[PDB]
Amino acid sequence: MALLFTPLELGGLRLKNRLAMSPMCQYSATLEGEVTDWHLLHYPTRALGGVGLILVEATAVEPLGRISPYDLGIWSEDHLPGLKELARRIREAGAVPGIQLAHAGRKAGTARPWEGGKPLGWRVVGPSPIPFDEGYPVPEPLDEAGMERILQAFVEGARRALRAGFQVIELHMAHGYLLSSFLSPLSNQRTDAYGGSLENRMRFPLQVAQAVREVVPRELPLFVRVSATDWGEGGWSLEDTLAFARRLKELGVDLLDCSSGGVVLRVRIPLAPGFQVPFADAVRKRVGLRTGAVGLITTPEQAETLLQAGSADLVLLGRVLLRDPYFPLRAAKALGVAPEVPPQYQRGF
Amino acid sequence: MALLFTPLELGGLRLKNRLAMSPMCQYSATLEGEVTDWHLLHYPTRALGGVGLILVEATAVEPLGRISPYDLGIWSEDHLPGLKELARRIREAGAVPGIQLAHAGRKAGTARPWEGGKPLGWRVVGPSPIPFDEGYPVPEPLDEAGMERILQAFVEGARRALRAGFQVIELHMAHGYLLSSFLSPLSNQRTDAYGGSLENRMRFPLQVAQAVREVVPRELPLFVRVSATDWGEGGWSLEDTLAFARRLKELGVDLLDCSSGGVVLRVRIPLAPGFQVPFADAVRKRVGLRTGAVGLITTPEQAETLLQAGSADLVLLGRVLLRDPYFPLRAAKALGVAPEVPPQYQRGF
Amino acid sequence: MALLFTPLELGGLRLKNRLAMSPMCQYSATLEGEVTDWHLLHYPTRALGGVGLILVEATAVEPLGRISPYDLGIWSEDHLPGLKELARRIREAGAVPGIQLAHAGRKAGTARPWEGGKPLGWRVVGPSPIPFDEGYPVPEPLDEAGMERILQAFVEGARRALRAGFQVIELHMAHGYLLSSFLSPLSNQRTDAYGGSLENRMRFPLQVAQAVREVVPRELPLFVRVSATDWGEGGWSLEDTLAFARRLKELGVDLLDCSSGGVVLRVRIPLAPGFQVPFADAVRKRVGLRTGAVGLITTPEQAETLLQAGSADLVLLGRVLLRDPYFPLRAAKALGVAPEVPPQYQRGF
Amino acid sequence: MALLFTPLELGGLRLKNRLAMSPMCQYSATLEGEVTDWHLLHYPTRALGGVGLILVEATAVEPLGRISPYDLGIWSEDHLPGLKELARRIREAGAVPGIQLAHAGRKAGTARPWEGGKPLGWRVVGPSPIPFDEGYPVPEPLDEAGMERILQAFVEGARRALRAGFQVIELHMAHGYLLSSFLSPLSNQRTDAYGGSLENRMRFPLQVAQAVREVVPRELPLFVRVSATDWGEGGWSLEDTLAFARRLKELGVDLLDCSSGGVVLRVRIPLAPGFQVPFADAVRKRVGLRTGAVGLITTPEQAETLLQAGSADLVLLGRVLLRDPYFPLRAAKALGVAPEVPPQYQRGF
Ligand SMILES: Cc1cc2nc3c(=O)[nH]c(=O)nc-3n(C[C@H](O)[C@H](O)[C@H](O)COP(=O)(O)O)c2cc1C
Ligand SMILES: Cc1cc2nc3c(=O)[nH]c(=O)nc-3n(C[C@H](O)[C@H](O)[C@H](O)COP(=O)(O)O)c2cc1C
Ligand SMILES: Cc1cc2nc3c(=O)[nH]c(=O)nc-3n(C[C@H](O)[C@H](O)[C@H](O)COP(=O)(O)O)c2cc1C
Ligand SMILES: Cc1cc2nc3c(=O)[nH]c(=O)nc-3n(C[C@H](O)[C@H](O)[C@H](O)COP(=O)(O)O)c2cc1C
Repeated sequence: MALLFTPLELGGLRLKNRLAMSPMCQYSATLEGEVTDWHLLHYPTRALGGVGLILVEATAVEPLGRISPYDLGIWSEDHLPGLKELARRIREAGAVPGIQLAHAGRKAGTARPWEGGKPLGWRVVGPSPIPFDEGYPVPEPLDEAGMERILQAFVEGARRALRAGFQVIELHMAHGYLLSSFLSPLSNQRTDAYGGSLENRMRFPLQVAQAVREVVPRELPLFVRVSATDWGEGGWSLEDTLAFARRLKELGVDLLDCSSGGVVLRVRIPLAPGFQVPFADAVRKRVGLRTGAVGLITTPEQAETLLQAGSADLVLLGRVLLRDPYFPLRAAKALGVAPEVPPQYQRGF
Repeated sequence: MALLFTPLELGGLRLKNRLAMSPMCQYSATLEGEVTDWHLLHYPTRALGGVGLILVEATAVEPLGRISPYDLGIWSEDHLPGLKELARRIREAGAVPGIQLAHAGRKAGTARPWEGGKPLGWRVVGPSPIPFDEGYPVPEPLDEAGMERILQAFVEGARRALRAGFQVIELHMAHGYLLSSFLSPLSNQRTDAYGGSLENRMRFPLQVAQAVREVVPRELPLFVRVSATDWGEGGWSLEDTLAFARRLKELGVDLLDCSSGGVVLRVRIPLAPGFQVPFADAVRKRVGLRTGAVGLITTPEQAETLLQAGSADLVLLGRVLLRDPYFPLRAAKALGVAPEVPPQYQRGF
Repeated sequence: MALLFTPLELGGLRLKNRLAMSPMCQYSATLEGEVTDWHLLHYPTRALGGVGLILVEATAVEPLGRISPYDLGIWSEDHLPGLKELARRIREAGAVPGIQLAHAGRKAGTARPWEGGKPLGWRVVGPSPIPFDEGYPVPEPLDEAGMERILQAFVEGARRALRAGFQVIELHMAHGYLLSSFLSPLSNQRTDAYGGSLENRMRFPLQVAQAVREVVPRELPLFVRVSATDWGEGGWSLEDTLAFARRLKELGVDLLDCSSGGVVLRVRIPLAPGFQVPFADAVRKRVGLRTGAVGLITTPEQAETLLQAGSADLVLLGRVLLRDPYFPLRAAKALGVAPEVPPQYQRGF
Repeated sequence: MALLFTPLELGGLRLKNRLAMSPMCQYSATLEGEVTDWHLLHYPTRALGGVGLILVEATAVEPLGRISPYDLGIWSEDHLPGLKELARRIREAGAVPGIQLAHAGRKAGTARPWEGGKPLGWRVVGPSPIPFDEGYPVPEPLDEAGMERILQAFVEGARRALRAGFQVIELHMAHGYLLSSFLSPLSNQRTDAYGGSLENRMRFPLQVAQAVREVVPRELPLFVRVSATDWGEGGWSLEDTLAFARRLKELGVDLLDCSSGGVVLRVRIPLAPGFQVPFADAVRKRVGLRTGAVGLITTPEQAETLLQAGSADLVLLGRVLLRDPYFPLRAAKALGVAPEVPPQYQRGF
């Protein structure tokens, strides 16, 4: 009896446990956005490490939607060989391969975090002409053709992702990037049908979700990651998230990946173990939409407990899998579950 | 920001953190129910260990309500000097002293667990003439005068506890003992006003809660511990617990301590970390009564997460404090919280 | 097969395991040096925690030999009732009671560490008129009658300790206190028979060891604690410790407790797990005298390994038992050894 | 101050820390002994995991010297491309690549451990016609031409290893395989110059060591792994190991890797944390030959402690790196050492 290691039915899939690798940018792609040797070592290692699902890092649906010049990309058919080999190796190592589709919006074009992370001066786009912070380029507000172009890029990115062998698609609608910035009034001050009211701010994000859902068969889960709150005064709140989650549920979205923050910088975030679990909890229990919990989950007993409480269906792990890629194998034993480990390693367990 | 070590306002008290020592029978009293040297070492150790609240083990309100011949008792003024010294030493070591008033019902009169735990053949009482299991005496069904006698014993037990300096009173209405056995239909098959319907099965337990609430001033929390489910087919369920909780809330009970099981033996209990947290979560969120979570909570991150999720207001620890009495001190440091340790020990932290 | 939990024959005793509580000043005695309620809780807690031996903190053989005005003392028959109760409670909780006899020398008369730790200006004594550091009183150099007086105080302290029921006696000859300061040339610049050469600097410490050995029966181990090095240029070194150890062995000392430092302040101490184990290892293997290892031992595997290596016969734990008094109970389980825990606690293991 | 993470000078190299990956057969080579995708994921993962040195698994110097049909081989120039890519990837991931050269001797030709491990009936060779156990083929005793052939195979294997880019060579002279079986009298009952006396039994093993040393430049360390004891009555003992180690030292061997057992089955091995550390300790301190310690080392504090004690120069880790490949990165932090982690992972530390 450990829910953490009990299969999870999502869409038409059965994940072998409730542990997923959270998407984590590695900033190690080529300038063309191609998979490199780094990702082919990085991701299969965690697959052997025991997660039932790996969500590959934010992958830009167009070059202007990248965070860094070394982000993975999926805007071109020439990304398919590298991406396909990535999903193959993840699957061969025992995990279901998924990928997060993303568009950095007004936060596009920054240096690698360990190279300063400074803006590069790209012609970034967003809902309204408001820069992210000091020194960031002023985003060019999108017109209806621009939004349609990016929507089609998300659609083609999903089609490409499926051709590559990925079986879970997450739309990155969080952390102050393009679609997250349309939701929040701190970054969306538009006066047309796509800003102002809650219904208007959700309009373009829900169009993208609907369009992608239509090209992803029901058997393959479609995730949506959101910042359940932007932690800003008068900004996007949990009640807004619940309203947004109800609409995603009606469109056929399979699971809401509940993160927070990122819309603006100078806001206090009450960091603590499980500090975003209440967001996954509220959505799941008040809307009826499956949720993924993420945020300072580092312990087997902690992960099992939030599942026991009904706060989420899926536990996503980020930083603990950077420093302990085999955490799932050893977590099973910690919970009294015989770990399914590679035969080459059975003598180590 | 670690909710686990943020003070908790309960009634007129401020507990210095959200950690409590769960009531744990020691089977080390005298034959007259007196505090001994064992308790005077056992409990202060855990108060120095850093819990904000210590719930002293099940203390019998009448001799026939004891589990073992070596249970703590509170049926006599003769118990007051030892209980007063116990509360003084707990408080001297930094924790708020509390105590669980109990009546073992049809499970009364068994040997110490490490001495066979076999029934002793007492003239035990219960709701219905049904033995707990093979070899147990058949309970004598209580009449209305008998229930009133035990109710008054709970009232006098509470008054005595307060004179002794205890500031939190918990009523043991869980684990198949007297009041638990009235709640569950597996043990209560009465056809009068105190069995059959849910309202009838709650009647005597609620009468006790109200009578005790009347003699416990508002500043001092009144807890009630319940088996949120008995895990038996057609037995006491979470929905029943919610109904029971709404009635306790109206009576002025401060907090529901959510355990499970113990009513009958041959039931499958899905043990796992936090497996009883969903019961505290449901009561808290759907009734609005504060709850205490307990059951295989062993880790600081796990305990912090369930508080961040809103599943409980208080985390109760049992077995982890038997093997690791200073867990709270080291748990603070693990959460980035400067521990408030005895000056004699600062060099160890 | 876990040497850590294999009995240890010392003198006429059998310690039930190779774990001991290292002596740790509590600064909680009365102004007359009496045992208080603090010690009576502090020490039995660790005996229940599973150590086979408890060495009670440095206990001053004369008022002027105290570190603080709140040190334990043993210079009076008036100390016997409290010390006897301390040993009884330690033994009642399963551990052999031992005690460290001490004389603070030129570091005598300082405030409690959490009360500034500043010197109080006592008429302290030492080998040479050299203050420990800025602000400390200049020690009055002892004459032969003065050393004989302190030697007799150590003898009467040992006799008193034995009457109180202590079964292991350790002589504190480390950490810059009186006898340590005679050993080290950084504190001892005498030109008579008790300074200069190594033989001269060992003379008074060895006289004390021999005098105490004479009044401690062979069945009860006599320990000596030493700073195996003072970490100062041209100071007391490991080779000196080996010479000192050979002399202690010939006198009948049972075990050398190998610490370091404390003679002067401005020295670089290479702190790291097990950093003093090489000193216990060298003494044990090159002199053949049993040794106790101490210093940043915090883990069962670490403690078991140094015993498997033959670096020591006894593992002494200090600060880890301040924050985790039940470490030995949980350490047994971690080494595949069924722990022998109080029956009241079996359900926690 | 953590010796575990202080550079180690060996031969002409400087390893960046004192942690090495012990050689661990993966049984995942082709039937031709070629490196496969498994090793190219398995080994670089541990290199990123932080070890300063990786000793690649037992690699057979001739097909008959293999343990399984899926062992790595080095008997052919066609092994060089795969082996060279393996060492390149290890080095690119930050670790020095080394390789263990081996000959299974009378234990050659067994199935994979997770496929029964049963003998296959190969024409195995050994010192004397004594089978390993029931069902094992009777080894054909080597003649002087056969020993010379295997010696030359070790020499050519070393030359090939160096051509491939390996900078540390270990000769596998332990665990009852060919050269280990020449040392022990349980398996060597020869009546010529290569059995009987200690000098005779060491003869062929020392010829191999000398021959390999001559083709490995002094700048590149040459290790020799031995079973310091066979745990058998009248068998190879620690005193024999010391005599053998003195001769290896005079030949120019850089480090003795101290294991145990494997010569025969039915012997009791006192398994415990650090149980082979006393062998590395005795060799290092009584012979003056650098040693590697291995055997149930799982903890940073444990590893640091045996280095502090002078029991070994190098800590080798086996099974802990199968279940926790990034142990070295997290061990550094546990010891107060800023870990050198890949920039992509800095946010996880
Ligand atoms: C290096 C790094 C890269 C990340 N990249 C992404 C990303 O591309 N998309 C995303 O939604 N979240 C990203 N995150 C956030 C994590 O996915 C996760 O939501 C967050 O770090 C909290 O989870 P954790 O505490 O387990 O790490 C990243 C985090 C880190 C540390
Ligand atoms: C030895 C022992 C005695 C206990 N005594 C009581 C008790 O007297 N009253 C009660 O309500 N629960 C009692 N319990 C149950 C615990 O208080 C707690 O609810 C349960 O053990 C689950 O919490 P845990 O996993 O942290 O131990 C006892 C448990 C143990 C192991
Ligand atoms: C509060 C405290 C009091 C101590 N008192 C003594 C003492 O009275 N006599 C002594 O020889 N060592 C004393 N020590 C040193 C310890 O006994 C022990 O040798 C040292 O702390 C290193 O061991 P550890 O790392 O396990 O704590 C004391 C240490 C502390 C932290
Ligand atoms: C799967 C496995 C394969 C091993 N292969 C080898 C080997 O090829 N050569 C060798 O000398 N030791 C081998 N060993 C023994 C280890 O290298 C190591 O000496 C031993 O397991 C004790 O170290 P540990 O407790 O850290 O695992 C192997 C051990 C395991 C579990």
